[PDB]
Amino acid sequence: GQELSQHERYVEQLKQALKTRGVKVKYADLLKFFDFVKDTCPWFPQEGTIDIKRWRRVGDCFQDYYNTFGPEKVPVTAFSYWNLIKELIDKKEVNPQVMAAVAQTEEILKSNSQTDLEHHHHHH
Repeated sequence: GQELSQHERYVEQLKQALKTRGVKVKYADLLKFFDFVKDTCPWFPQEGTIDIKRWRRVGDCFQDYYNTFGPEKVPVTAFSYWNLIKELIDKKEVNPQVMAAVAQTEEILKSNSQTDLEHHHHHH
């Protein structure tokens, strides 16, 4: 939704918080970096949050196909992204996306309809 503003910040921020690691931020970077994730939007196409598990999926999927092209350049800077993002989530001040993201884990017995044990139960 309107939260889209988050991306605008993430792009400028993440890139900034990156330069600190010794990285560079060029316009050509937005075209590729933006088009890269946008491809499969691994950041959760629903909430658009950060995901470590999914991140690996896109990482191996891109690295695998990219490798087939026997690339010599193989930019290592990508290593910094994983390291930064890895700890980036640790932040609790993450946009509300936290509540919409938590969707990752849900009570298997939230309702009676659930096959598992009902939400309400009694025991001696």
